[PDB]
Amino acid sequence: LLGTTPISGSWVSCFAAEAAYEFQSGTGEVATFTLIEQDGSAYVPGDRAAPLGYPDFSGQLEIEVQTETTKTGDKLKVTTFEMILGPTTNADQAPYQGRVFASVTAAASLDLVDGRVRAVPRSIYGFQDTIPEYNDGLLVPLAPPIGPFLPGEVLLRFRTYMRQIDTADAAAEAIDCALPQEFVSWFASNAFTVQSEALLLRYRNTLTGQLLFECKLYNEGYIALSYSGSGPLTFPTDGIFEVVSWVPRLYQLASVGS
Amino acid sequence: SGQDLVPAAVEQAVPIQPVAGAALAAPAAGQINQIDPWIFQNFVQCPLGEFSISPRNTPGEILFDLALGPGLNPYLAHLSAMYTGWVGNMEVQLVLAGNAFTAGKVVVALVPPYFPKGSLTTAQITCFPHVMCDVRTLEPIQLPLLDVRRVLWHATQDQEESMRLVCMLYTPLRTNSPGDESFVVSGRLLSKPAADFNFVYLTPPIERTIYRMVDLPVIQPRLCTHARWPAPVYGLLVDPSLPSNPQWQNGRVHVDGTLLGTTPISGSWVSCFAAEAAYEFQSGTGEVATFTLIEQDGSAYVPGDRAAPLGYPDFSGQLEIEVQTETTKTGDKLKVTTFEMILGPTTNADQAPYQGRVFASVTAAASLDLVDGRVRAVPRSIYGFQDTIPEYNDGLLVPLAPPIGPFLPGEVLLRFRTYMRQIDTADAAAEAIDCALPQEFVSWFASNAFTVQSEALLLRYRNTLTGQLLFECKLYNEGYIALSYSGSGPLTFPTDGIFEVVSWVPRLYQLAS
Amino acid sequence: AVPIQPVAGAALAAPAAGQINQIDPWIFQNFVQCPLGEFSISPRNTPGEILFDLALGPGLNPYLAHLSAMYTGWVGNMEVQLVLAGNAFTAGKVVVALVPPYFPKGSLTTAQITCFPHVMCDVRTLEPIQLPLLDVRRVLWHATQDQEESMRLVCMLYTPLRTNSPGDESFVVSGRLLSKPAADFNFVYLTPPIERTIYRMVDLPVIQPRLCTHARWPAPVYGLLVDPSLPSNPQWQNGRVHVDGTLLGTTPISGSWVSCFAAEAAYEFQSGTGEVATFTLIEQDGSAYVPGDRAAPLGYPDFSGQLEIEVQTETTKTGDKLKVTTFEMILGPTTNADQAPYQGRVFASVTAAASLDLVDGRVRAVPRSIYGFQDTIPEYNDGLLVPLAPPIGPFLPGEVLLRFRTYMRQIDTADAAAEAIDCALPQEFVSWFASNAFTVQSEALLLRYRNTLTGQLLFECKLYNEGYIALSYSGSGPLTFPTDGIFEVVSWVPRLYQLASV
Ligand SMILES: C[C@H](CCC(=O)NCCS(=O)(=O)O)[C@H]1CC[C@H]2[C@@H]3[C@H](O)C[C@@H]4C[C@H](O)CC[C@]4(C)[C@H]3C[C@H](O)[C@]12C
Ligand SMILES: C[C@H](CCC(=O)NCCS(=O)(=O)O)[C@H]1CC[C@H]2[C@@H]3[C@H](O)C[C@@H]4C[C@H](O)CC[C@]4(C)[C@H]3C[C@H](O)[C@]12C
Ligand SMILES: C[C@H](CCC(=O)NCCS(=O)(=O)O)[C@H]1CC[C@H]2[C@@H]3[C@H](O)C[C@@H]4C[C@H](O)CC[C@]4(C)[C@H]3C[C@H](O)[C@]12C
Repeated sequence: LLGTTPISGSWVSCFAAEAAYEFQSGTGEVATFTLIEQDGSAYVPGDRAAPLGYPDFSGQLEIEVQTETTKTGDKLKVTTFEMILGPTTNADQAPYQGRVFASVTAAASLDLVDGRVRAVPRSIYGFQDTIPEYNDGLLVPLAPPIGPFLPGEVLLRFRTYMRQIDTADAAAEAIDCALPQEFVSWFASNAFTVQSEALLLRYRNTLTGQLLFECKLYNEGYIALSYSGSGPLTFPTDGIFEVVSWVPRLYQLASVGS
Repeated sequence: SGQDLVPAAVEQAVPIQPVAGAALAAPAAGQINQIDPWIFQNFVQCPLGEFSISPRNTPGEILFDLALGPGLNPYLAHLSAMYTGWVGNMEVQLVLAGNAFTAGKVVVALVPPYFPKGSLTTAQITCFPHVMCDVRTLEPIQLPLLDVRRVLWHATQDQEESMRLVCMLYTPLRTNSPGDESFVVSGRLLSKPAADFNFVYLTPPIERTIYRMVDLPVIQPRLCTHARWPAPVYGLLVDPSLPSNPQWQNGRVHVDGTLLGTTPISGSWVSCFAAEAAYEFQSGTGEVATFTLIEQDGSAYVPGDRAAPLGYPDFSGQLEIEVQTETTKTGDKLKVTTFEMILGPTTNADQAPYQGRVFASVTAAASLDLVDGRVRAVPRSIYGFQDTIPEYNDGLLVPLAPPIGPFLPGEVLLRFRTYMRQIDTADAAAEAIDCALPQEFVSWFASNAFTVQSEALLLRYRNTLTGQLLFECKLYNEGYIALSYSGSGPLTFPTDGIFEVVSWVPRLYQLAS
Repeated sequence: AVPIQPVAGAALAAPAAGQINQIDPWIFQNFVQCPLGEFSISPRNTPGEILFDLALGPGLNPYLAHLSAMYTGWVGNMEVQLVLAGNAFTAGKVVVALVPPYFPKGSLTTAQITCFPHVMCDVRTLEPIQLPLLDVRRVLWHATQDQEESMRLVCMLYTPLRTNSPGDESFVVSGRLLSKPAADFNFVYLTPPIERTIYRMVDLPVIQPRLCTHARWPAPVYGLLVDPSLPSNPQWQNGRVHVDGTLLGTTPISGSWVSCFAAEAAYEFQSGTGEVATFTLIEQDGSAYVPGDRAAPLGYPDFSGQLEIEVQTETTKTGDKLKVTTFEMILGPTTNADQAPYQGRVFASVTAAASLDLVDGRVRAVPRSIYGFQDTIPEYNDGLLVPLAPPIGPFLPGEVLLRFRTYMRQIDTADAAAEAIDCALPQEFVSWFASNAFTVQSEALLLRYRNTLTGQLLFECKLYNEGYIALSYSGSGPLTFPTDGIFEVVSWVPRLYQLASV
């Protein structure tokens, strides 16, 4: 694995922490989360830039927590909070160090206990694909950029649409990844060798055996595709990638036609 | 060492002539094909080569039943991906060397081809060339396995009619030993090709063959995801004071790949659904969001052999969810909301997800108008969790997946436990939902579609920090795991070690407690 | 017996070695025991257990492990024999297989052990199973001073053990492996004998613990004891070392560096609670300190409380020049402290009423006492990262740490009972293990506390190769031992080796 990538498809873009609740009447509940590993183990700062699975996109984030309270009429409850992932140039958030601050718009002083929590993404405001604040203002270790490519190759992107709080626009907030789950698992479960610099995949539709395209899965876990067009070009998502061979770095893919 | 046992069951003159191996199929294949002369030199244990005779077995039970083939050798089951054909005999050793106090006899027959499969009672297993061997014999019992065949060679695809080798518990197993324990003689099977075994026609070596015993992922069962609720796994355990044969619907998959009921492959469909919404505001219950259900990948839902779309919450309770709805108010456009739909009958209902329609509702003061669209609802909380099947059709029967069973006397179910977010106004403990196999194994069997051999797989559970085998469980070919446990208090296991298959075992295989 | 060709030993390696050196012919006579070549099969074991796994070399024989410091190489086979201790009423098998000198690693299931050239031994055999251990190799000879890949013997429990058992013990079937050189073992080239070899067993200092020095607080050691009540898995940062000679965390070589720091004097007066000095930490040897792997400079205290360094104060005020004042330092969080030794800055505060005209220079600090001492990690950073040594574990079921308690100078206002700090290894072992740099063989030593005057054991403890001692205790009351004995290494054991209850 590289960066903060988890194995489970359920560790993604969430954290687990030992919460601490204090400004109980200024703005609401300002919770400080001492992050640990989601499997329960204690987080120790090494070469990953955050716990395993921590959200690496920038923007405000909503999280669902479990809140053991003390008031009569309710013992447990799910609570929404406010997370500030983006840089913002003023934020006491240091996921690399192990402390993360979230807040609630609350006029009262709903008091909770300091038990453990498994937070969950709910909705992102002002989404933006760029490295969030990992330290408070300082540099961290993190995975290298996704490159390089031969002259003529673009990056094949997998595209999913998220939940977004939006005041004006009404379009879908597309986020893009290199490999989906079931590919990050199925790696790191059976450990393959490499024997060369890329894999020549062959995407073809399971009906009629039509050949959609032919891509290079570079050994760093991302797919390049020799596309010389200008705008986007979407493919159907009901085919099956099939490994054809290992190809050197210089191999020249057949162009795809927009 | 003592010789109050049976010296050797030296293979009686079984009434059978010698059978030709590769000398008949040699002028009919267009290749000269030989296999390593060192594979014929040692007896290695079969892939299906592990059985056990307990005293709870009755005369007539079939201990092992293995057709002559290349599936009788780990060496030749691997070499038989490159070839299309085989011929020849095999030599099988049978290792039962039970205690000095046990008593009983097994009888190993030589069933010819085309003999109807099925019952094979104890009165008729002796009419075949057989060997009656005591379960105390010290030295292994070499017994042949001839290639009686109608044709020149067999194709390496199991639809062949080939000579079986059935073993049957002839007299029951008892023990003289004066103390409070009946030993469980556990035999093994070793095999090696005879002098003229031979494969036929080199072909491309494909991994997805009828051999190639099941593999499991090397991932700890605490990094795995759950198959009934979107969360990690927080500990596997065995509990005898629970519903023993439950009728869950998610995370239930055969070993040969075919999913069962409402189970998805993707781990983000579980407990979620995708529908087309219609919101209607009421002065009472607030909105009444009618959802017409489609599949989570886009295709429409036609009610067939599944009691609900793939991934519908298969339990009963009060599920509060999250949908991104578009409003008509000016100032904001997109908003994630929280409706609250029932699943338990609650003495009154209107939803029938078998027909493709559910009814959520939220209580709000204003006449909250929303842009009627299509949404993906994911769970957020559960209030009053009940581990029972909901009403998929209103009160009508639905096509369901069978309840998880049956187990041998003594075998409890191994449950993977995870805690869901709950709304308890008085209770303070944790609600726990249990699955049979995590979603990481359902996504692993769907993608490989193995060829199950008999009825179940031995497993282990190897610790990863100490290399210590904690227990051996039995994965039944219907995708659940039974382990022997006679205790009363719920026993819990470390969640670090990884599983690992061992062999195929029949249903009668008695485990170690 | 076994399906292997005969493997040429010293006849393939002869035309390319300067010499082929013979061995005393009385060494090919005795079967001497192999280190780690012992097991025990209880009736609770599942088939698949790996009972032993040992690699052909000269480390299997005490004669050859010692002869193999005079030479450069070796070649040839060995003869091993497995003895099993079971009567006529047991039942179970054990498969002994010859694993080639590659074939990487992992859980060998019992399906796969029968695929090597093997031997399947019933538990109730009489005479010892003899089997070869051939030298399959890619090269002509082997080098004695460099562990390489050679043929293994792996033993596995094939079918489980079926016996009766009275009430205690539970009838384990024991087994022991004993080896000797085959007729064509040879060493290669006579060199001058070296002492820092790799088949050199871990020896311990002959020093009673009462004469030792503590590792976390600079004082003598006043009592070694077990105590199932305290935190069973602490995370101390001083007195951590690896038996292979690697210092873990902020453990220093010397005992003068313990609970101490050499700092930069940055003095300035303030009219609040007194004088406050900010210290820019450095390594006490005088080398420039940079934030690295350790959670603090080497030796910085690892407890939590109110510590009071002394000085290096040069006062230019007339009357006196060099004095010894007592500062004060807070180690616990207290929710108001800029305590970050990690980055190289600490805050010290003395309660003075006037200005102390102190020159800025280079000081070093000595603890005086502690107020409110808690066995808990201090603030190496404010609330931030700390790359630190892991906790001290894990232990088997029913094993508790063996602590070397000393008593530190307590400033108290409510009682007088002396408080006990404690470490896992006195500061003599931390220097011994680093100065020798042994070679860890398996997983855990097997010490033996004896009395030098009387000559009788006190207990059998277990030094894990991670630098702490465990001990199989059953009861619950703190049981204190005499502090006048000697630790004696017996042999290497596995992790799962079960001690004798103290
Ligand atoms: C209050 C938690 C129950 C909620 C939950 O488990 N998942 C909700 C997310 S989702 O909507 O189902 O997607 C409990 C159940 C299991 C707990 C965890 C488990 O106790 C394991 C670790 C270890 C420590 O207890 C503390 C952190 C922890 C990680 C715990 C956090 C938290 O106390 C958890 C997560
Ligand atoms: C409701 C979706 C937009 C909001 C969103 O991105 N997420 C909401 C919850 S989640 O984060 O997806 O978990 C919309 C945008 C993308 C849509 C999907 C896409 O249009 C693809 C297919 C198209 C089919 O006609 C309908 C189902 C569908 C599978 C759509 C379902 C659903 O209407 C989706 C998912
Ligand atoms: C302030 C030091 C005097 C010794 C002292 O104050 N106490 C010793 C006992 S205790 O621990 O305080 O308990 C002086 C005398 C020896 C000096 C050191 C020595 O001169 C060695 C190096 C020399 C470098 O030029 C500067 C740093 C240094 C490391 C010096 C630091 C500091 O000036 C020291 C340490």
